[PDB]
Amino acid sequence: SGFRKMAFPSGKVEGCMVQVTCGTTTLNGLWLDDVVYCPRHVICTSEDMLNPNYEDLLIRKSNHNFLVQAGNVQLRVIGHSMQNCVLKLKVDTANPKTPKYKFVRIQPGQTFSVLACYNGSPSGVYQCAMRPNFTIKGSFLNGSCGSVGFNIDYDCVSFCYMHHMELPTGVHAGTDLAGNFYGPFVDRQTAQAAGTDTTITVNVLAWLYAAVINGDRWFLNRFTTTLNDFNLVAMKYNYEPLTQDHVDILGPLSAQTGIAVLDMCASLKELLQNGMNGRTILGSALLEDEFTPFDVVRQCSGVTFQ
Amino acid sequence: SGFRKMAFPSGKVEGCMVQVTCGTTTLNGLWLDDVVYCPRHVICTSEDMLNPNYEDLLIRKSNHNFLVQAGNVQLRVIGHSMQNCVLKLKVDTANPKTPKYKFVRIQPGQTFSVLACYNGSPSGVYQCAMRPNFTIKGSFLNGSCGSVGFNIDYDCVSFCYMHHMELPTGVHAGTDLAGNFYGPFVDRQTAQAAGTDTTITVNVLAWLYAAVINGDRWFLNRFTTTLNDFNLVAMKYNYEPLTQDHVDILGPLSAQTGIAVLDMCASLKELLQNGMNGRTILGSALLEDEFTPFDVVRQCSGVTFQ
Ligand SMILES: *[C@](O)(C(=O)NCC)[C@H](C[C@@H]1CCNC1=O)NC(=O)[C@@H]1[C@@H]2[C@H](CN1C(=O)[C@@H](NC(=O)NC(C)(C)C)C(C)(C)C)C2(C)C
Ligand SMILES: *[C@](O)(C(=O)NCC)[C@H](C[C@@H]1CCNC1=O)NC(=O)[C@@H]1[C@@H]2[C@H](CN1C(=O)[C@@H](NC(=O)NC(C)(C)C)C(C)(C)C)C2(C)C
Repeated sequence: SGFRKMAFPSGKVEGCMVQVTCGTTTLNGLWLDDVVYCPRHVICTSEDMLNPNYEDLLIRKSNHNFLVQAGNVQLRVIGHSMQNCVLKLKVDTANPKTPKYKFVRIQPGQTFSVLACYNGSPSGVYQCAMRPNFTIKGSFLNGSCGSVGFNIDYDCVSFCYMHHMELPTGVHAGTDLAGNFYGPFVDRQTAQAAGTDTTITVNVLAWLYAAVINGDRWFLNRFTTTLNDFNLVAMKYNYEPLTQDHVDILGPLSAQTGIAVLDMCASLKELLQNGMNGRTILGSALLEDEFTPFDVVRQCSGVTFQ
Repeated sequence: SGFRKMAFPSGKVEGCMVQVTCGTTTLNGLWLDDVVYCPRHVICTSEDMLNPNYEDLLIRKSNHNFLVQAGNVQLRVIGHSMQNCVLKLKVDTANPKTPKYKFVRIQPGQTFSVLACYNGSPSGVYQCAMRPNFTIKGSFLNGSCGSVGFNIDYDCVSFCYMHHMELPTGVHAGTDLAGNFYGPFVDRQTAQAAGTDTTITVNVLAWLYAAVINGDRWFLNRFTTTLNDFNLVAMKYNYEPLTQDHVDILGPLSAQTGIAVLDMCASLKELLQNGMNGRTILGSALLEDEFTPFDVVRQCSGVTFQ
């Protein structure tokens, strides 16, 4: 037993991290087969970032302008293209450590592991969720651009995030691995603000089920609620609406614990209305919303990866 | 910016995990050079665990009784010895993925990453602290024995923990990699209880400095305190005593933020006495004590590993 914010084992991704240097800009790239993926603002300078035209900027580049370090081994670029906000550098060497992989654009509420990197070297790994407002509450310092977020599914790495930028509120914005930003953000230094965030209701419910699986039951009650009446209370506390689809996803957890989903909604309702009154759940004095129903099942049942 | 429970990148350890099977018992082992380390209760049975005599038990074993799977490759055992509560299986093949490594017995309050494993396959990675009562609040299901905890220091993996058992309170106990239990625990099914835990005071202070580095300042005050007067309040809230040595360790963080250590102690005092009053620190509504001063500096300055 026990319940922890658990990241996926990061080794499959560690073997793909490289350093990309162009001009005065150094950041991380992702080396898969013979392509290195990295944020396109690596071709910017200290005065380009205000409103750059990356198409002009890139047409003025030569392959030899791109320094890619894979450890103590320099890779030479033999081609380059831009795809949305990512730059793709074709190198003459295929990464022998390339894992089985996919690129996936995730929905808000979904979680993933972030391998924070500086200068192509991994620094740490942690679990994130894509917030409803398409930011992530990460831990990123200058130099971390190009670090990626991912999930692992049996033997397959599903890359879903590459880091680009930090918003004035201390939260983070980035793209999928095809270079499309999550949310309304753009890779230019202009006024941008996250948008009001909300709590991921289906995830909170998943985590309450995790608590029950693990022996916290103090927050349960004998009441039930309708989805409609629950959502009326959720909206008041700035929770995302719970859909019948969410209810269906919570089926397995509801079945394993014997607590009907709408019964758990009644518990969340009372927790929202009364607070926790000095009690904790799974070591938290807040309602935790960065575990998906799948995360809970994986960790409470012990799924692995080869 | 941002502050997350960050684990070390796990790849160096992933390449060392193997499955050890003896009789009806399967668990994880750690393959370094030509030795596989694993908990000695792999030689027990369903009726041995009540009060086994591992010396008799092991003298009755043959090398061929030990099935070690390294992926889809069976390793044959050519020797075995017991060292305290770990079993050491000499195999005929040195692990080519053996990282640079050390075995270290850590002090309570120190943190480490746990690579949770089942059947030799990594499941996830998370950050733990060794509690003052020598338990860890982990996430461990049946089959996770032999999973290891570690730190990484530049290129070197310092192994500090191997998992053995779960206590009735849902917390976990294990050994160093030389097989010595942390705390008073023994690997036999007899009444054992953790002992009263306490909060790791120097770590809470580190985390308050992390909050200041990251822009939370609401909990600061103009007061100061003496170490003596602070410790009088700490003892009342079941906090570990703060030593002058702890104060010295907090020097770098105090210097970077400009907040004297004892000034931060005055802040913690008021937080203990008044609570947080519905406010959060670094996304927590509890005082967090599983970040060391070193953890804070590493994450707020961006140290990597090759
Ligand atoms: C990233 O480019 C990097 O690591 N590069 C190494 C040279 C860097 C990561 C940032 C730095 C601090 N925390 C992070 O996550 N990203 C950027 O520098 C990014 C690049 C410039 C400006 N960038 C920012 O993140 C800036 N933020 C904004 O300007 N945000 C708004 C106002 C536009 C919304 C800051 C101020 C943090 C440098 C571009 C967006 C192209
Ligand atoms: C571990 O042996 C394993 O994974 N083996 C695979 C077959 C297992 C891990 C445990 C299981 C649940 N959570 C965990 O961390 N450890 C043990 O089974 C361990 C072995 C037996 C009994 N063990 C326990 O952990 C038991 N706990 C106790 O008996 N604890 C007290 C009362 C002695 C303090 C439980 C009840 C959890 C099986 C021995 C200690 C040798």
